[PDB]
Amino acid sequence: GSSGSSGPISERNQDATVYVGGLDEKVSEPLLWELFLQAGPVVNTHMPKDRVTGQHQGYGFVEFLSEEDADYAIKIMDMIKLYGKPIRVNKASAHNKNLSGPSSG
Repeated sequence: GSSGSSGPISERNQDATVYVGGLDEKVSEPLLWELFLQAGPVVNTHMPKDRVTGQHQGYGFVEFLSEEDADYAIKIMDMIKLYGKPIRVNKASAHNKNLSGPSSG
């Protein structure tokens, strides 16, 4: 399998990490991990926490082994209703799309 074709590294990456905004109170980091395994090999997850109630701040992150696995997770998990509440998904190096156009010249 392709995961064996190169050695591991400690370094974190914002293109191999996806951002997920609009999370429900029932969402957790272990949920995001196991849910995003459908796109590709998940390595790590992050959900920032509130300083008074300790709950998540309504957004999270999922990190893949490679950028091509993250770019596909953004294709299959965006505008979807996790627990009946719509999530927005993109690269953790970006926020939202600024330009658009046709599929060919």
